[PDB]
Amino acid sequence: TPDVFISYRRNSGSQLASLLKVHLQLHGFSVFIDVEKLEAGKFEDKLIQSVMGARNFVLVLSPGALDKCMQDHDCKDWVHKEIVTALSCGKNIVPIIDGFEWPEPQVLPEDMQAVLTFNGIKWSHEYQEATIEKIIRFLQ
Amino acid sequence: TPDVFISYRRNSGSQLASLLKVHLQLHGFSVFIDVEKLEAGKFEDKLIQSVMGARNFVLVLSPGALDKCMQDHDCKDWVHKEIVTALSCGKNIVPIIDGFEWPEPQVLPEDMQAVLTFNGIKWSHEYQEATIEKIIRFLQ
Ligand SMILES: Cc1c(NC(=O)CCc2ccc(Cl)cc2)n[nH]c1-c1cc[n+]([C@@H]2O[C@H](COP(=O)(O)OP(=O)(O)OC[C@H]3O[C@@H](n4cnc5c(N)ncnc54)[C@H](O)[C@@H]3O)[C@@H](O)[C@H]2O)cc1
Ligand SMILES: Cc1c(NC(=O)CCc2ccc(Cl)cc2)n[nH]c1-c1cc[n+]([C@@H]2O[C@H](COP(=O)(O)OP(=O)(O)OC[C@H]3O[C@@H](n4cnc5c(N)ncnc54)[C@H](O)[C@@H]3O)[C@@H](O)[C@H]2O)cc1
Repeated sequence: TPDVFISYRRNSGSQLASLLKVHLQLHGFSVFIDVEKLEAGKFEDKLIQSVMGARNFVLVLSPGALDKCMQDHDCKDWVHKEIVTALSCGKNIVPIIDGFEWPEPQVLPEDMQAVLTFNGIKWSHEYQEATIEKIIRFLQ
Repeated sequence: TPDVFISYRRNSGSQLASLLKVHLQLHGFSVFIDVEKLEAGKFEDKLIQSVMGARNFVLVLSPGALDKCMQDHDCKDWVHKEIVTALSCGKNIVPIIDGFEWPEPQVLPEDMQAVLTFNGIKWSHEYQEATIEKIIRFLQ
């Protein structure tokens, strides 16, 4: 059971999500990210089980990363699904903000508007070491 | 004197360039990237001398990364200037392609069209360790 689940938007946050995985592994955390740990079988249940199993939920907020979550009333978007799973399990949610415009809560589905109540970390290209140390402080 | 210079477009490839720095340092290379090794003084001379001092020139080709190079015939764009320096010095140029559309040569200034003659590496999100291993094989 990894200590850290990394949720991210494929087409915009893959590089930062991967950078985060490397840094957190180097500091001794067990990390789940799909390209490394999602293996064979029905991925829907493995993803949900993996979020449920991780103490920390690191949410990579790249530009536009929650755009497809909006209007997703049927919970078809996988970032939406992962966030709701983390909220539902009371996980330690750690948003990582990288050029992301904060949405007004009204625009998000009701089942994930609570994501905006968690203290986020601003990714700093210029002070990446310090950003990483802050993330590690946020982790349980 | 760093062995690897990382040239990248700030607004599109800073995360990949950073991920490349972490991996290359872990495998024991001395890396130059501006946010970690460009310090006090006139940056113009320091950048050119840093390109000169590094045997390997790793060019991060993120989407649109060479757009500001086009029609920059007075060589005022800094990615353009770094590529021209590496070409002039006969450096081991290693392009890393991350969703980059290959330009045709005539849209680039004359002094950097030769960058298309160098064998590039495709960045694979799914096989990142294997991508890193190939980059290391390309390094000198
Ligand atoms: C959904 C999924 C699949 N499915 C298949 O294996 C089908 C194989 C199959 C094909 C044909 C047949 Cl006859 C039978 C079987 N496996 N694992 C995942 C998955 C894993 C993790 N999360 C998490 O959700 C957030 C990302 O959210 P997103 O940004 O939305 O990610 P996606 O865009 O969904 O793409 C994610 C990956 O699926 C690929 N993909 C998606 N659609 C297409 C498409 N139309 N054409 C080509 N490739 C596509 C994409 O290239 C990426 O390799 C993160 O937190 C993740 O941890 C989401 C999805
Ligand atoms: C050019 C430069 C500066 N200059 C200053 O220190 C001025 C300080 C000063 C200010 C006011 C006063 Cl009274 C007196 C002094 N130091 N080091 C660099 C630099 C270093 C390395 N490379 C390489 O070239 C490729 C990237 O190419 P690019 O993507 O084009 O890079 P840039 O877009 O130019 O931004 C790169 C960084 O400069 C910042 N920046 C640029 N313009 C502005 C702007 N209008 N407003 C606010 N910040 C700006 C940006 O926020 C980034 O922190 C890579 O290979 C790099 O190794 C390029 C540039």
